[PDB]
Amino acid sequence: GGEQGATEALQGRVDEYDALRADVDDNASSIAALNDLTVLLN
Amino acid sequence: GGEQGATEALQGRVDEYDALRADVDDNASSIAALNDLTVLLN
Repeated sequence: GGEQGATEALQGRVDEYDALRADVDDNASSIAALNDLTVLLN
Repeated sequence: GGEQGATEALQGRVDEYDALRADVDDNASSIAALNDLTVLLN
């Protein structure tokens, strides 16, 4: 454990590197669901 | 630190497992925002 504790210790300090808010999104984009009934009745 | 260094060393080797580009997306899908004005004026 000279070889073991020493060894065990990180075998042969994890440092998370993280990432990013992958979700971009844009749904809103005046979803056609507004002017689809403009003048349903002409 | 026989118990301490040995101990300290990873107490009792972090290996990140990562994930995936969760964002699937499809927005484009000919967003109705193209043929919503086909013949607004009949």
